[PDB]
This record gives sequence, C-alpha cells and structure tokens, in this order.
Amino acid sequence: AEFKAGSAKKGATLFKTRCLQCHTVEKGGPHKVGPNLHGIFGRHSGQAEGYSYTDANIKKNVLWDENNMSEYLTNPKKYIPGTKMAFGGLKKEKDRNDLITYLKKATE
Ligand code: HEC
Repeated sequence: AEFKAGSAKKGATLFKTRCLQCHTVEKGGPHKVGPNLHGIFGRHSGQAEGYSYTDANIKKNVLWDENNMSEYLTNPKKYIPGTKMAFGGLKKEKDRNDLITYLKKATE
C-alpha cells in the first residue's frame, strides 16, 4: 500500500469501534483476544510479550511499517494466510490512513 498521514482524532474513533475489542495500545496494556500493540511499528510480527500467536503470524516475520500495516489491515487473512480472527479488514484507504496516523503515536 501507500500511507499518507491523516486525522489521528478520527483514527482514535476508528480504533475504538474497529480494534479496541481485541487490542490495547498502552505500554504494559493487557492482551484481549489479540495482542497488546505497544511497540508494534519497527518490530517484527509475533513479538508482543506474553502473547501466543499462530504459526502463520510468526512465520510471516513482517517488520511492521506504515505501508505493510495498511496492506495488512485491508484484509489480514489475505496478507497472513492462516491467521485466526473474527476480523475482515478496514477497506477504506482514508480509514486506514487515519487509523495508522493515530496508531503510530498511540503505540509509541
Ligand atoms: C478481534 C475480532 C480482532 C479485531 C477487531 C482486530 N484484530 Fe488485530 N488481531 C487479532 C488477533 C487474534 C491477532 C493475532 C492473530 C494471530 O495470527 O495470532 C491480531 C493480530 C494483529 C496484528 C499483528 C500483531 C503482531 O505482533 O504481528 C496487528 C498489527 C493488528 N492485529 C492490528 C489490528 C488493528 C489496528 C485492528 C483494527 C483495525 C485490528 N487488529 C482488528 C484480533 C483482532
């Protein structure tokens, strides 16, 4: 994909309604169905401490950045075949840009 910085204020609303059910962003934050996302950018996949991932998410070994995250969030199951989740993706590019703008700051 091709990320363009958007609205982190809209990104925070999108995280609450589309991600927060399964994830947290705070340092030391708890894992829910999905892993806590603190430090996700600039780190390889399957490395949230204390979270047990599928072989698919571990074997992907993607170094998370703004662009591959955008591609991933479009359809996680297409990007990482074998990943297990009741999530189909964030289809609108504007949403992905807004979400990632917020996420880059929230997980820092
Ligand atoms: C529950 C229905 C979920 C929603 C909604 C979202 N995600 Fe998720 N995510 C979930 C699980 C169970 C997992 C782990 C899957 C596995 O194969 O083990 C994940 C994983 C991620 C990751 C990868 C983390 C890593 O360390 O590699 C990211 C980056 C991620 N999820 C982000 C994310 C965002 C931003 C969401 C809202 C757009 C979101 N997920 C929705 C479960 C669920």
